[PDB]
Order: sequence, then structure tokens, then C-alpha cells
Amino acid sequence: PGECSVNVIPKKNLDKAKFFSGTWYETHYLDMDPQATEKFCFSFAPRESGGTVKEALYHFNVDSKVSFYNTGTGPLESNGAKYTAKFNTVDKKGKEIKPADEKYSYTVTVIEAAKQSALIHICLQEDGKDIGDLYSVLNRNKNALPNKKIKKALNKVSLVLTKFVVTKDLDCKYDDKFLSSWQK
Ligand code: HEM
Repeated sequence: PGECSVNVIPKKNLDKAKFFSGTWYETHYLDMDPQATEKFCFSFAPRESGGTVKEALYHFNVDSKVSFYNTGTGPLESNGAKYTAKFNTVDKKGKEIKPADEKYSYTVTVIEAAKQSALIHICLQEDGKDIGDLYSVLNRNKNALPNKKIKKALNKVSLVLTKFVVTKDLDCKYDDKFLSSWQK
């Protein structure tokens, strides 16, 4: 199965204005498929208004030296820390170059946030069925280590940080202006 993890708990009372602002950098990630070993850098700029999330996504494939740009949009759950989005493909100037494929979606759960750190989980789906998932440690600073509360949250779901890929050890290239200028 490409079954998504159980026991993924949304943070209680996430500060929305703080989390859904600025740019987040992935510092550590754990793809739950052990054979998924392509190296990636990830950053994004999530925004929220009227119960709808609109986020700009940036990935960089370290192996192939190719970047790609996406935007995602979807309703925020009443718990305020989980959303399911559909995504399109845009160029670096933000113009759509491929429309959203209706059969795909992803569900982001914000498990924990503390200081400059966060822990999220993403369940990818096709036609509403699980096709894979990943845990991501985020920071406002690319080079920073996570707050201990992020580790505490990992421990509750029987994960340890040492299992994660460390992003700062990769030769990343970022488009920071794409994210900085999001919804400007
Ligand atoms: C460090 C964290 C992450 C890593 C390492 C990662 C890795 C990947 C990989 C391996 C792919 C497949 C690319 C390909 O098929 O060539 C991908 C695609 C994608 N991911 Fe991520 N991901 C991360 C976090 C996220 C997050 C947090 C989101 C949403 C908020 C997200 C949304 C997407 C989307 C929309 C695609 C496009 C799939 C496609 O075009 O077929 N990812 N990512």
C-alpha cells in the first residue's frame, strides 16, 4: 500500500496568522517510502484567508538540477491546522503552465509549531486514495536545527529525527523571490 500514516494529529490552536505567513524551509524530511531516495530541497509560502489556503510551492531536484514551481489551493479544516489542496504548475513568474489535475490532491497537517520551527505531514492522494506520505521539519532559517518541541512531536508518533534526510547537507538552489513575492 501507499498508505498514509495513522496518528497524525493537527496542532491544537495553531496561530494561523503566524504559520500562514512568510517563507518556510524544509530542513529535514522523511519520505515514508524507503525507496524514495531522490534528494530534494523544498520551500513554500502558505497563506490563509476566509478558510481557504493558497500557497506557493518550490522544489529543487538536487540530482537533476531541475526546479519546479506549483501553487496549491484548498479549504482549511475547522481545527485550523489541516488542509487539503489541489495544485497547478506555474513558471517562475507565477503564470500557470499546466492546470490542476483533478484526480490529485494533498493533505497537509501541521503537527507542531514552536518558535521558528514547525512539523508538518503531507498525505498525497489520487482519486481520494492514499498514494504516499512524508513528514517535513520546517524552519524560517535554512541552516537552523529544530526546536525540541518538534522532536517531542516526532517521538509521540514513534519517529526520531536521525532517520530524516538533512536538507542543509544537500547542494540546494532556492528561488526565494518567487516565495517572497507571493500574493504581492
Ligand atoms: C522536504 C519536504 C518534501 C520533499 C522532499 C518532497 C518531495 C517531492 C517529490 C520526490 C516529488 C515528486 C517529484 C517528481 O515526480 O518529479 C514531489 C512533488 C510534489 N510535492 Fe513535494 N515534497 C516535500 C514537501 C511537500 C509539501 C509540504 C507539499 C505541499 C504543501 C508538497 C507538494 C508537492 C506537489 C504539489 C508535487 C507535484 C507532484 C507532481 O507534479 O506530480 N511537497 N515532492
